[PDB]
Amino acid sequence: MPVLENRAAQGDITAPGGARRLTGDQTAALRDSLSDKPAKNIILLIGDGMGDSEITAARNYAEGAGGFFKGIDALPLTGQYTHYALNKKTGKPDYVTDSAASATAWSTGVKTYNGALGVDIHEKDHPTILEMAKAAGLATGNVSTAELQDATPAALVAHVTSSKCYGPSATSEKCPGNALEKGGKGSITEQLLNARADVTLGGGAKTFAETATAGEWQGKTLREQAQARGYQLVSDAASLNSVTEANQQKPLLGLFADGNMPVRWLGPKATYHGNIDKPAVTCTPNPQRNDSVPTLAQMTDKAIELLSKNEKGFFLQVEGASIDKQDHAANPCGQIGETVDLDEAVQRALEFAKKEGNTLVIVTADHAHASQIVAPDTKAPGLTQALNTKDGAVMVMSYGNSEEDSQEHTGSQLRIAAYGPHAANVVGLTDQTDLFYTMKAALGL
Amino acid sequence: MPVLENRAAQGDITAPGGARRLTGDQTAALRDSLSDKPAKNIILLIGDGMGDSEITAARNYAEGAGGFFKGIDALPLTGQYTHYALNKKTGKPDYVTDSAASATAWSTGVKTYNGALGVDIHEKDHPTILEMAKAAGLATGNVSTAELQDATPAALVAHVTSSKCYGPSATSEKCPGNALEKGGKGSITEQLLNARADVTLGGGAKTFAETATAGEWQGKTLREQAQARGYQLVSDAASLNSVTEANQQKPLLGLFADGNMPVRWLGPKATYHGNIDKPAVTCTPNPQRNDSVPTLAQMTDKAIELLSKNEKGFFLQVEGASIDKQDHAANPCGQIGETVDLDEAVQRALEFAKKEGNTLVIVTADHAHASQIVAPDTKAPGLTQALNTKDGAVMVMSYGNSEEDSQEHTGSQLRIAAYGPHAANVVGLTDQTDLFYTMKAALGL
Ligand SMILES: [Mg+2]
Ligand SMILES: [Mg+2]
Ligand SMILES: [Zn+2]
Ligand SMILES: [Zn+2]
Ligand SMILES: [Zn+2]
Ligand SMILES: [Zn+2]
Repeated sequence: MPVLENRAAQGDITAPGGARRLTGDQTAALRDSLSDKPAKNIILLIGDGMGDSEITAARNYAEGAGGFFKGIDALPLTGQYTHYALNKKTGKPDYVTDSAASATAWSTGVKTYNGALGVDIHEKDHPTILEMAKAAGLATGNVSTAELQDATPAALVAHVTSSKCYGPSATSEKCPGNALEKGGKGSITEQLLNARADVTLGGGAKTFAETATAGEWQGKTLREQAQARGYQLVSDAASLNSVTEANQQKPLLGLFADGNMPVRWLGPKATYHGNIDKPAVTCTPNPQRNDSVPTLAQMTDKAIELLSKNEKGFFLQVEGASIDKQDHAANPCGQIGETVDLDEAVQRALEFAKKEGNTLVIVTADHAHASQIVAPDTKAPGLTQALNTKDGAVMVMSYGNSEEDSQEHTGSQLRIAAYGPHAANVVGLTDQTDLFYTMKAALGL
Repeated sequence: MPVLENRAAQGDITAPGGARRLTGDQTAALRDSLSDKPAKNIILLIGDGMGDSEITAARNYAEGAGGFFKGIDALPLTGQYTHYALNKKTGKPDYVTDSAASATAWSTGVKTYNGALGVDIHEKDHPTILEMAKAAGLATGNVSTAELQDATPAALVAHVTSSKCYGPSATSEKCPGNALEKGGKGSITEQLLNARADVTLGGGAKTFAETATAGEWQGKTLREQAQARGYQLVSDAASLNSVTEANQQKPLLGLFADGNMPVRWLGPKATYHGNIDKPAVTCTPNPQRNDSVPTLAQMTDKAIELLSKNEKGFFLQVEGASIDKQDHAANPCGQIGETVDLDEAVQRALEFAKKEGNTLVIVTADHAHASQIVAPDTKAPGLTQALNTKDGAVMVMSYGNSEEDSQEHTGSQLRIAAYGPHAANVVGLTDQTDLFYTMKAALGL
């Protein structure tokens, strides 16, 4: 089963045929990309807020307009999917999802209301793909550059009526029906610990310093609970690297930041008339990010390594979470940098999948976002920035959909791409909830 | 070769699985969708400015979030393609194309600068796919809801250094190298009459009132010239319908409006804080549109009827031009109405292609645009509007990339979809110029 090896511009983009990404007919290559044998493993990679615009902008800057993402762009089977949520009262569509309702959709196969994690509009719990994988004897992995309590990772492990229910205090206040001391299953962090994926890697160390109000581990911080329950805790690159096994006897929990993990690139925030009155920007490495903090690729590496020891197979989710957060912050360098960071993780995933040959790799986003690519001389009403790209030309980005401090999600359908067994099920128009049923059928759960 | 029959939500979108668009595994159907036999015919349908956003907004409004465009969404093979232009001075990428540069890319296989038609950055002419088709004995059709001099239909039949060169007068002023009296090939309209497609249908009667400055038909209107050269002129739906043949002896020229053809739906323009200050809008049919004006689907139908008589095959391009024009105008109803208009035309194309069996249908856009779907309570700096959708819920659209009176194109990659022989060549990441080569190779040109 082939990967797309090189769909860069093949020539002189100014000459006839020089911008072509194809060197010949694709019918045979695509025939060869279609198998309905069982997936042994799945790797799902989510660029949070990574719409087609975010992919294009990132490619334009980092690789040139005619360049090629050896990870993101390399998956042969592509479609567009819909990620609309539901209004909680009416059950009618709500055309722009948040991260919680969208992650709930691919992870349980039920649509839900903005802010819901692993529950439906009736607040009824539904099983997640990770829970099902594990129940079937599969190894399970949950990796993110966000706090692990954030919606995308949390959706695989927690069932709560509001995604703000990070730890015991939040939960008692905002999700009283989920609060442990009220007879509920507990906060997001408490539920994550109960779920006991083999491998869990991200930020969100700070919520683990809260103490439980009830239950078996009442009166201990959640970290202590984790330790008392046999988890291996690591906090940096070197300690992650040292881990040699992860399973149900010795699950791995990696906590790499108090909150979200730091982004890799620095650049200024976009500003009003920024493309006109401020110089073109070149992104630079983020000086506030220590090399000791593992990258998404490094996290993804170790996770594959440890999960792949399972004879029966694994489920792994990997989230480039700060594409979204930097898009909210109108920061093109931040956003682009996190798209590049995700492309690196996709590369590791496909290289693994290629050699093993029974692994379904999926790359998409939870919803679209604000950023747009506009003409260099645009006079726009929102925040803009000129950037010096790999091509040696200026690209302007625009953030035009919020007068408040945060730019907003958008509701456009967006790219979903796949490689490997059952990848066909991503092609054409689908819904985010199909992804659940695709993964479930692929793994035979 | 199957068409996607029904990818609407399959059940109760509030219940598990109810929002699925798929009813089972797609590997078989997709395999059955892959053929490398020759395309006898090609029907290329362009929604001008119809990015994924535009598709989604139109689906949400007209069919509901979980609805299904029986034309647009029914093509089984899907990918995302890049449409960047070139800076004429540098030859480097210009990340946001106009309609002229993009149409030149698929019609010719060469990238070019914004505003160029059938010429490269050096202002050298390159042959178009329609010209090549004609050369090989195939029937040729060129259909648009725009002025026939507008960029998209013009790119098939005209080679000019500026897309503004509608007729003799503009050409002498702005493309003196192309001016007939200066020894050039002529204005866009003169070159369209030389190209002599079998079927040409659109708007743009105005420029035909001009008289030529030189050549055999000096002093005659370009309308008189068309008639002196054996063209059959039609002007409304009944006259179009009564045409029984179109060929090189009697080429068909349909001029249904003085400028662009009138749009199908009316609604108010989006305004600053429009979603907040103005009630939700319901689009209505444009009561100023005479029913004697053929719709795009009616023009498509007649074109297919006439072109399909050629035993060797045909090439037909069909453009839903006013998606772009209404997006520029921040008019959600006009925009969505034109996307619905296009979907009707696509259904005609697919219906023909399914029975005929050797016809490749391609549906895409020239570039992306401004419109975004945003949360109903968004407070945005640009122009917004709340719409009452078919779901019985409010959608808000936003136009946030220009302070001037035209909303701007955007550079995001966007959906391309195909059905029929060689439709594989649209899947994955491609470039707009690959489409040229795909069409060329499919017809053995
Ligand atoms: Mg997230
Ligand atoms: Mg056009
Ligand atoms: Zn998100
Ligand atoms: Zn967000
Ligand atoms: Zn256009
Ligand atoms: Zn335009």
